Amino acid sequence: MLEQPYLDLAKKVLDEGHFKPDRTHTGTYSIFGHQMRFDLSKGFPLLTTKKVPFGLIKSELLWFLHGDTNIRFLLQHRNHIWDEWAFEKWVKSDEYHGPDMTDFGHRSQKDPEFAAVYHEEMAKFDDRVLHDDAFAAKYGDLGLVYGSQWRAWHTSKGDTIDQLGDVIEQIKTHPYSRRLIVSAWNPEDVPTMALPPCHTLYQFYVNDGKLSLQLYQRSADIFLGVPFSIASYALLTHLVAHECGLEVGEFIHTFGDAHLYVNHLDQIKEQLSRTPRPAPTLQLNPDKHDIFDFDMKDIKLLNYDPYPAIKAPVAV
Amino acid sequence: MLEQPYLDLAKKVLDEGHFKPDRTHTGTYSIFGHQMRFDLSKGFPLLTTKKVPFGLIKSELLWFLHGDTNIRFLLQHRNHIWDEWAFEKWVKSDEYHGPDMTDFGHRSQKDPEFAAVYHEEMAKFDDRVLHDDAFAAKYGDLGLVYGSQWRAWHTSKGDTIDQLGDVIEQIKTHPYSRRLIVSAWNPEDVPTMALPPCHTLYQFYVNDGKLSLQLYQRSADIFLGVPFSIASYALLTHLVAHECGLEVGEFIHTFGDAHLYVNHLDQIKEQLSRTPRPAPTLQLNPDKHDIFDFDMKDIKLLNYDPYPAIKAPVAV
Ligand SMILES: O=c1ccn([C@H]2C[C@H](O)[C@@H](COP(=O)(O)O)O2)c(=O)[nH]1
Ligand SMILES: O=c1ccn([C@H]2C[C@H](O)[C@@H](COP(=O)(O)O)O2)c(=O)[nH]1
Repeated sequence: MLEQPYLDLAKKVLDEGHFKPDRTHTGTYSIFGHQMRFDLSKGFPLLTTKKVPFGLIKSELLWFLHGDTNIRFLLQHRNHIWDEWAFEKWVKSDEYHGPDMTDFGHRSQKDPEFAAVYHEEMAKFDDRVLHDDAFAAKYGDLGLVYGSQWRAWHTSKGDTIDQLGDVIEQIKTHPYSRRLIVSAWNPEDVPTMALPPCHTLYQFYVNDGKLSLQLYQRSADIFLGVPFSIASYALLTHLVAHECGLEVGEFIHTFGDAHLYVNHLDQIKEQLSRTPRPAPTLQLNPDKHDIFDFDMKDIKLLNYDPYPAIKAPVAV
Repeated sequence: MLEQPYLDLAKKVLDEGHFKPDRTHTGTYSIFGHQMRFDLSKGFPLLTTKKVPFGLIKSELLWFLHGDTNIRFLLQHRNHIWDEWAFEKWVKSDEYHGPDMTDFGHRSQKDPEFAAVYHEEMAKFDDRVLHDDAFAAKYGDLGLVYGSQWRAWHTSKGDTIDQLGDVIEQIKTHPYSRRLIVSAWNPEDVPTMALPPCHTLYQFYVNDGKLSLQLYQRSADIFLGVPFSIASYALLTHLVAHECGLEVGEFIHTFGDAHLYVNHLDQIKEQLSRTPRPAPTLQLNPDKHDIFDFDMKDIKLLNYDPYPAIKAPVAV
């Protein structure tokens, strides 16, 4: 099936992967260097062997495309995928006067019911961000996230470079260009970032009226990470094409350190016992073409019949 | 043999590649997305099926490692691989008072004996660079080349970031880091560069006391380009390891647009008729360890028994 390269990736680290310790203190069976490709004309690569929230993917992509870096847009669409980054900063600020959330990450997955007071404090933060502009502007804005890196690269002379926007015009004006690249790896920021980009960079390729895309992911969480990455960049590929009047080609995914967290073995093992189903169909708004002005309503996922979802203990 | 992934890469674009037009106006049979790996414990990947100048590779690597961006170092070692970039600029300057070298690139491979006056003018330039400091400093310095990008990344606040130097300390202090990256793709320079980096970025990986490296090459000339790239980055991998006290692992090579120029078909076809030989052995100076202070004398290539060299018409 369309999503077999995924399953195979997992099986290869399960069988061939080596134990290697990491940043976050769980263990991982990790390999280094791996490539897999999805021909996007056969269907959209949203895993069927496990239910994956397209809405979270869609809303996260649209946020990116807007050069938006404020968590408020996400919360508006019920996407809480990025909260903890803003929360981390909230806690470390003069204004925070509440139940000390030190290392809350570990201290929630752990036995103490820190998570009880955690979630209510988070609910407060989220509401503040959603309703108080001054607050939203203060802690709701992350700054150095993809949308910033894609649509507002800060140069030395102080200006802003719209990498993505430029790259698209280049594809229209020079389809056969071996320089269609968008990078997220700024060497002058990585050393002070909490999470340097996982999706380091991507490259477009046009040939035969087909638009392909290759994504280089320096680090990957096979079970929790990779499923999203695939649908996100396959969706990007579809959108950019919809604009450049091109047809959709393949989505090549290259990996640096592809790893499986030791606390995800049973989970991944269970998923591998499933038999893939016919992939879903993506349907974009024909009349609308400016992908930078798209909204949830313009992207329709069709025929998605996934197996139920596998719950998994997140690391940290 | 050790270098079989190379030959196979070529055969795949020969058989599976599609015709696609490019920047330089020759044609190319090109594919998009491809990965190959060389286990550096089996030998050094300097092609045997064709004679490849290790000296040019070695001297080019040492120049890089010095953060050197002046062609003078190269000319000193008889490496003329980068001349035409400095020449291009010489010609476009107020001071140049000589036989107009317009589009000399095309106009040399072509029928006119422009190349006659070209090579003597180049010989003059090269001598000026080699002997006159003011001149060397004016046109002999390229500025935005690898060594600059690796050892002197210019930030917004005006300073200089020693990416490579930092990355090495990181490997010593954090071997299991999924962030060991050195990038050459600055978004604020690419739009005005004559040749944006082909070797966009690379990533290190440590595990089991083995140091691996993955290189992402956005564009590749299978016949003329790739052979060098392999030996250059395999040598880099060996040097960095020699320093970090680590053992050498693999060299993974990932490609964006891997292409074969249409005027190289017979040449590549001939090379494929050859049977690989036992690869050579790299021998570094044990006593010397600071790779940034290495010189030609510290890198010994052993047992290199290559087939004669295949001459090939360079494109442009
Ligand atoms: O879309 C995403 C976001 C995060 N991660 C994972 C990758 C690593 O498991 C961890 C980041 O760790 P570092 O490699 O940066 O240390 O989060 C993913 O796999 N995919
Ligand atoms: O080490 C090198 C240097 C240059 N090139 C080639 C790649 C392309 O054939 C051309 C640069 O073309 P663009 O893709 O940038 O347009 O030179 C290589 O393959 N390897």
